Formats: sequence, C-alpha cells, structure tokens
Amino acid sequence: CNTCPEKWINFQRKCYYFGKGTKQWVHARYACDDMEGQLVSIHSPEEQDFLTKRASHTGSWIGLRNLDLKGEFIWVDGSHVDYSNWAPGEPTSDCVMMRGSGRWNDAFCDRKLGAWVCDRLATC
Ligand SMILES: [Ca+2]
Repeated sequence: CNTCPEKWINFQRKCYYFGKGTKQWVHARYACDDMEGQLVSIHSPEEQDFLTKRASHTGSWIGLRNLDLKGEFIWVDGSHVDYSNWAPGEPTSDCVMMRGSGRWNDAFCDRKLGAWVCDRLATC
C-alpha cells in the first residue's frame, strides 16, 4: 500500500501532510482531522528520518501529548510510545513538538508554531 491523496507524501504504509501556517497544538490536531488524518505518530527510526528530512526549521507539532496530564505521553491515535526521539533533557514536564533536528520537546499547548504534520494510512 503506497497510494496517498493529492498533496500528501508516502513513506512505507503511511501518508503524510506537511502543514504550514500558525497553529497551537489543539488547532493543529483539528487541522489534521479536517483533512481526514491525525497529528503524526512516530514508531521507528526510519519513520523519524523521513520526517526529519522535511522538518520545519522553526518547529512542528506532532501527535504526542501528556494525556490528562495523567503523566503518560500517548499518540493521538491511541498508540503508545515504543520509539522515542526526545532532545537531550526532554521531556521536561503537555504537547509535543519536533525541532528542526527532528528531536522532540514537550511544550505549552498554547504555543504557536509554524508547522505541523499529519498522517493517515496509505491505500492499496
Ligand atoms: Ca520541554
């Protein structure tokens, strides 16, 4: 399965949308939902590398958040963290962003970032 909607990019069995324009995290979450995807989940180094190659230099929202501040970071699709790419010292805790390096930072959810990444399953 490697088919994606127009404007989305395939990697492996998924499709990705590199969104641009100011969003706080929840607004990015809904922006992805409006296009029938979700804020991206990341489950391998190879997926991460694909994303880093396209990462906004001024940071991007991804689909990880410290749910109900129950203290566990969980992906928006409900999957759990098995792969991680935290920047040194992170998480400091919120909502998670990807730096230009691809590394992750937990941040205030009301922070305004210029980019955000969505995913969905590729069709076959
Ligand atoms: Ca942090």
